[PDB]
Amino acid sequence: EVAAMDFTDKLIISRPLYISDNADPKCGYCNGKKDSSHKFASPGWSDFYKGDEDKVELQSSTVGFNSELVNAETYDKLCNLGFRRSGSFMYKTDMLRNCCRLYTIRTNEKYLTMSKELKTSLKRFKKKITSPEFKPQPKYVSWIDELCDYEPKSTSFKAVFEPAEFTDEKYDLYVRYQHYIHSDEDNTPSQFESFLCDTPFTDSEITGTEKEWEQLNNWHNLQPGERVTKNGPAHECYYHNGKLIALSVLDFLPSGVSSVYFIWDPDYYDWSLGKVSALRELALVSKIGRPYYYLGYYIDDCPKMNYKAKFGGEILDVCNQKYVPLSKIHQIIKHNELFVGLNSTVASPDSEILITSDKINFDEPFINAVDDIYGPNGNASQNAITSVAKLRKYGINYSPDLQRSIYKEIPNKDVYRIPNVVPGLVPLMEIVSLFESGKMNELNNNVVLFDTKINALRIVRDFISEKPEIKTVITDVIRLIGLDNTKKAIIII
Ligand SMILES: [Zn+2]
Repeated sequence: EVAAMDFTDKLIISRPLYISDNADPKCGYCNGKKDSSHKFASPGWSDFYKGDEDKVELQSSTVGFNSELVNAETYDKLCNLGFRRSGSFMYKTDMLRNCCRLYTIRTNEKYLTMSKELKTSLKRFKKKITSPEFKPQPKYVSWIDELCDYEPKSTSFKAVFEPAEFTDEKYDLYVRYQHYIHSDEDNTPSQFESFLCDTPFTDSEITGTEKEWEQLNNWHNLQPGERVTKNGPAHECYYHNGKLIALSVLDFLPSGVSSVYFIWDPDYYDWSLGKVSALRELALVSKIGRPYYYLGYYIDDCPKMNYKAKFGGEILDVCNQKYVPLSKIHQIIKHNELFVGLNSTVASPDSEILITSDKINFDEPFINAVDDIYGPNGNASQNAITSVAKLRKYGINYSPDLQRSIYKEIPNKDVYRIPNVVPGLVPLMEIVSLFESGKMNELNNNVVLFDTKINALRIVRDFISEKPEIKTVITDVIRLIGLDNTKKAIIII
């Protein structure tokens, strides 16, 4: 006998897509409009195009895959690889080629600086919901403890955690909010359902139990060292005298909480709910004893996204697979640069950084090595073209990227084709090593396919003998999520 397939431990995904189009209009953050000093990924590319910035057509570019099943531990890993979910679609930008530089940001109460601005938003909230008879304690150790004292005592305000389920009330509020912010989307009931209610998580992570939701809704009273069992998606409903005035869509992960989406009643602009809800969610992360609050993507030059910097924290270096505090690099990403860290005591990189050895230490001095690796005279492309040829010998249908520039120039597409060189994907030279060391044989008896032809699941038994189209899809999944995660995948082909 062999153990039944355990779908509490599987990631079911479609084959990867690489979607690239003109940033005007595809990019909702910049609309393809950038100052020429923000237009490129590095000073080396800025200088390569100095004087002809107007002959590049910026592109908006995403790579990812649809998910039919993911558990919270696996989604946590994907967040910490630089992915985000949009409904059930797991994606990231191509940070080398995209118009805007999107960084994965995370923070917590240790990073947070309670500025006058943030303090004012909490003070207003307290005044909106708190009776004049409330008597505060003479001292609160943290602003979190102050909030956890008065908020549950309000007779007019109540926030409720519940499963992420459609209601007419929620949808009507979303329509009004999306119109107030000038969403250029349909915003039909089905779209709201797929975006913010239906998810690829396990049923236990979606539905939970009555005890789990009651425990979560008691969070204001959690004591030090106490924890909650909840993982997976949730809605937090904000009620003022029985009326829904805001809805927070959140994912509970082993390492903390991710903010999916926040909507509020435009008539409540004077409650500062955008800032208040972020502070409440930071307080929640602290009270449930988890380390990080994830606000999604940070774009230093987009006002709709750089508000996240006010809560502090650290930014993911996808090339090193480590976080660096925002305060240490903010000055060198202010012109939409891509950052690739390298300790100053380390020789100039001869290649893309190996996602295998001696990790970067951001507590030691470091520099941005982006142009050594990915600049117009960097080494990444030379190494990738040589790897493509070796990989073709294993039946991997990759083609070499031979163009001089990573940018689209005025002259004066296969959605299954990923570029040879993408920051944060496994470099092709490392993919070669996996084949040459036999580490790719770890896929045998582990990775599973859903063959749409025969309409059945099939465990892969001899990877190298699979058809090239199949081997190529699997290898692209490895580039995106790594070998260990792919070994727990069911890939739909
Ligand atoms: Zn953009």
